[PDB]
Amino acid sequence: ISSQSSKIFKNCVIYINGYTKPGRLQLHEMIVLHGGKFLHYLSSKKTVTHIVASNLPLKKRIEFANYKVVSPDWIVDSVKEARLLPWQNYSLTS
Repeated sequence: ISSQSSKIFKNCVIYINGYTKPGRLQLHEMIVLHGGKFLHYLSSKKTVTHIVASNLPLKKRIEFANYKVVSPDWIVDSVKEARLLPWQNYSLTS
C-alpha cells in the first residue's frame, strides 16, 4: 500500500539560505522524493526545523540556534546512502 522507504526527510521541513551546490531547487527535490517537506523563506517565525547553507555566520548561528542549519552535503550524501545521517556532523548552526 505505502512504500515509506528512504524516508530520511519524512518529518523534516528544510529551508535553504545562501548559494548551495547543488542548487536549492535540486536539494529541495532530493528532500521531496525522500518523503520530505521544504520551506520557501522564513520571516523570524519557527515554520522550519532544518536550514541548508554553504556557510553560516556566527551571529546567524545564534539567529538560527532554534533551527538545525547544516551543509548541503547532509542532503546530497544521505540520498546517495539512502539512509539517515548525523546532521550534527554537517551542522553550520554550531
